[PDB]
Amino acid sequence: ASEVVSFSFTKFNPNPKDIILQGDALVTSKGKLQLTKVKDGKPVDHSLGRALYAAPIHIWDDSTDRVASFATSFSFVVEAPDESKTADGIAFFLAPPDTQPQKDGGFLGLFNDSNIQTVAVEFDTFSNTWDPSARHIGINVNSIESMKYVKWGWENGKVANVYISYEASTKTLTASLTYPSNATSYIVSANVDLKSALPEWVRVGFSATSGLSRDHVETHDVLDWSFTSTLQAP
Amino acid sequence: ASEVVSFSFTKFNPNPKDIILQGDALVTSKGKLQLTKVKDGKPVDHSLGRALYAAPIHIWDDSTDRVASFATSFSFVVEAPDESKTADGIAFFLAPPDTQPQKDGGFLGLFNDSNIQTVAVEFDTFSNTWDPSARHIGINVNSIESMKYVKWGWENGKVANVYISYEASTKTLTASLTYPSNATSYIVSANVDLKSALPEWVRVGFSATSGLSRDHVETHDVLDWSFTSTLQAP
Amino acid sequence: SEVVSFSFTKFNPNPKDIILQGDALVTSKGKLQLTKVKDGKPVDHSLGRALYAAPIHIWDDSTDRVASFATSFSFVVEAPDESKTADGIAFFLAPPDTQPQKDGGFLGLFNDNKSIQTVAVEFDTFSNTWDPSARHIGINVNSIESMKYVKWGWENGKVANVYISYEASTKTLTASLTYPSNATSYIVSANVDLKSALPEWVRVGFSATSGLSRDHVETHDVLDWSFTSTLQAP
Amino acid sequence: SEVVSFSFTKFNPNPKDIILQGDALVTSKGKLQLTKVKDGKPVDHSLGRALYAAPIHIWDDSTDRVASFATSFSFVVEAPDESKTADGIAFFLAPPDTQPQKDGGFLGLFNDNKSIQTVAVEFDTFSNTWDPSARHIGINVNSIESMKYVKWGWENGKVANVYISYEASTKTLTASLTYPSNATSYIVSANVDLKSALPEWVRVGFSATSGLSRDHVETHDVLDWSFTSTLQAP
Ligand SMILES: [Ca+2]
Ligand SMILES: [Ca+2]
Ligand SMILES: [Ca+2]
Ligand SMILES: [Ca+2]
Ligand SMILES: [Mn+2]
Ligand SMILES: [Mn+2]
Ligand SMILES: [Mn+2]
Ligand SMILES: [Mn+2]
Repeated sequence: ASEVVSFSFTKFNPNPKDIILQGDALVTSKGKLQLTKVKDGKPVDHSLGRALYAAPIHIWDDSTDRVASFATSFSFVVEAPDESKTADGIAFFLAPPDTQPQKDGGFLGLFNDSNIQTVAVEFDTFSNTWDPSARHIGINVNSIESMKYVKWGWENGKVANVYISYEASTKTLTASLTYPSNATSYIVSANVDLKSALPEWVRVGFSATSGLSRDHVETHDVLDWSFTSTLQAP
Repeated sequence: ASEVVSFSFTKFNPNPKDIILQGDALVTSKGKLQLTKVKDGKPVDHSLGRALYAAPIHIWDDSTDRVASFATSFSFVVEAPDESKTADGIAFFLAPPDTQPQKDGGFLGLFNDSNIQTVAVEFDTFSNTWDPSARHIGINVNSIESMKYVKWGWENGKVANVYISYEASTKTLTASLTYPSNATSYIVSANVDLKSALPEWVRVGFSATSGLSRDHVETHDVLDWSFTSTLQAP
Repeated sequence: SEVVSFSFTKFNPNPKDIILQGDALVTSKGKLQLTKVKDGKPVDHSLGRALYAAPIHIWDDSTDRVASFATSFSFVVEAPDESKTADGIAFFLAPPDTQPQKDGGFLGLFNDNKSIQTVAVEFDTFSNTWDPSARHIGINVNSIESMKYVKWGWENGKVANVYISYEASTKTLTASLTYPSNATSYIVSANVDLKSALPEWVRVGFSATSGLSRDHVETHDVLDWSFTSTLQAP
Repeated sequence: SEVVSFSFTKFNPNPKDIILQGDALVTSKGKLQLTKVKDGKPVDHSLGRALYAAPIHIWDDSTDRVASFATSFSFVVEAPDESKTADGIAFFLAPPDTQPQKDGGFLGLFNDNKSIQTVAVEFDTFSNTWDPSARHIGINVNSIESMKYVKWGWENGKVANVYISYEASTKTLTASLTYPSNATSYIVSANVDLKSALPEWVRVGFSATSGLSRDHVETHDVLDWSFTSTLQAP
């Protein structure tokens, strides 16, 4: 049996009824998903915002031994008043349908220091204790510490085009980022067992936090988004 | 700007988290959407069940003057112990996202005698006072009385393949039904202004009722379903 | 699994992915003008066909796969005299090296002792000896005589929206025509075994002819076209 | 708007929608074997290419449209001697009447004084005079010398998953390669103006060559392939 879901937005409607907005997240009158707070054109500290697609996604099925393959593309911008003081980052993620925002700052709204099923591809702009020294793209499986990462030449206020795919038959999760402005790209892949990492139905979407001090502030804006998932026989 | 949503199920999972089940509706362990009650292999009277896709669908936008085109296919079966005593019918419909079940029997769970924004394509098995004498396929715009209908040679317990499309630029809503078992088909079309009939965001899905007397009973089972909607510039 | 899909909202003049035959041409406004027009008028004795450049794999013996496909297109037949129409337009599948066959009533598809492999849906505007009395939408399997038909109320000069689908698992071919100006619709279906009518690979497209008398002339214009075929395990 | 999409999970032997050139063939197991193997061994001096039968409309001057496209495929290069590999495999776009050009290091794509229109992503296994020192994934615009490249750690006999996309609005061509056995990935991007490198219509596909010495031999097998292109108003 086959179950396929697809969606695509070239720009978000300012009152998006098929997106669950959490924390500080909102859609601007020009159709930008602004995950973290912006006040008089400036990003604010201690901000956390997430946004999930309304329909839960069937990513595996015990009854029938199927596991989903999926892919997603999106464009985002992280713009910082000071390039030397960037925090904390933006992620694409999958979590249980009732998922709520979790700790702020370096925990990216995804994880906490207290409990969590979430798989995430993170675009981390600040080196915490569990991080490598550089900014990086990471693949995260039920932990804020990445299972694998690649160093990331972040370009302030430039559009980044991301493509993420999961191939169920090989358990391979791949994440790429490209800046058309200078045609530079980064990629990372990992072997991930979605089936032991997540429940059978998840919601998908984005999460981002700005830094916990006034001077570590940046935007996390998502400009568009496509997603497709197929759950079918092995 | 463009917003596109697609989904497709070749069979429903018995605990479908992306389907809102209402009234008596359930999914059988073999993956049939059984809208109305079945007890020891027999359909029960006074049953009403509906099922909606979890994500609201953006069908028009005042801000930008877009109106969606959409299409849907599904297969259904209506099986009656007595061919001379069939009631009441099954429909595909669009309604506001918070839509709840409405009156039973000939009102098909869609409309009532008390208030309703709903557009529906109905497969009516019993001739009420607002109906033509024969069983029929109808196009319904905010009323249980159809705006147009075609006579319908219902085939007891046979699979019916339906295709419904809405072409926004011509405001044309078309509904077809085909029985592969005897290669017989029916079609009806109508001019419909989705924009004045419905709010900007709707949910879509199915509704069905069995008759209000013990002897007017039939099943309303949906076997599979695909849906696609595109909201883009004129 | 092999899937092919293509979609044109209008045609490019000199389209390299369409094989044009006989008189067919694409106009500067992007219409596929299958039969000749000069000054402003359709001309007699014209025949034109257009096929998509890629062959389509419609069945595969080595794996017992049989394709399901769907096509949609919109066409116009304009006649200077309503009572003197000929001969019609058809969508068809034939072997990839298919060449134009008889003009006039044979629609460029067939011939009275050749054995021709071609499956077509015809929109016949002139009642030949082998035709029913009125204008008709017919399903034809390797013959100009239709295996099933439905009476067609042709609308002069008006856009017709056509949808054709073939469900492999039931061998059901369905053809529908809707005039959006009028919200008037017609449908016909037949059990057709593609496997025995046609080779494994076919070329799909259109064919039309104008009458063989100077007075029985009409245009046969295609305005858009989308096609999808899937060859998968049953 | 013109969209074309095709997808093969394996190849049919004698595929009528693929133009095979030089030594290319499809095996009974459904592999696209671009270079010759006899007994069990890859043979020297082999060249094979395969193109999809339909030309693809990649730009249109008359409307200032430029296509965005994406392709994914998985390939294997197996060598009996790890230290003696040549020459490589490439995905490419060229004019529709494209014919095989030089063997060996020219990959069947190029030639040292012809002016050849061909855009390619190459997976080069042998360092010629114009190449960097190591095995490399290169972007090539009408020359065998790559405009940009990234070092490629080839894995002998292992399945590589490739994704290539071209974003028209930024003229960004990106190419990624992932080994799912290893979860190891590589990416390279370049600004490429398709409009000036290539004609309006192209044929897409693959080309590969084995070394010109008897000792520098390897296979070049393609296992699947999906392609989508959209030509739309900017
Ligand atoms: Ca961090
Ligand atoms: Ca009724
Ligand atoms: Ca005729
Ligand atoms: Ca080389
Ligand atoms: Mn990190
Ligand atoms: Mn009714
Ligand atoms: Mn006829
Ligand atoms: Mn090279």
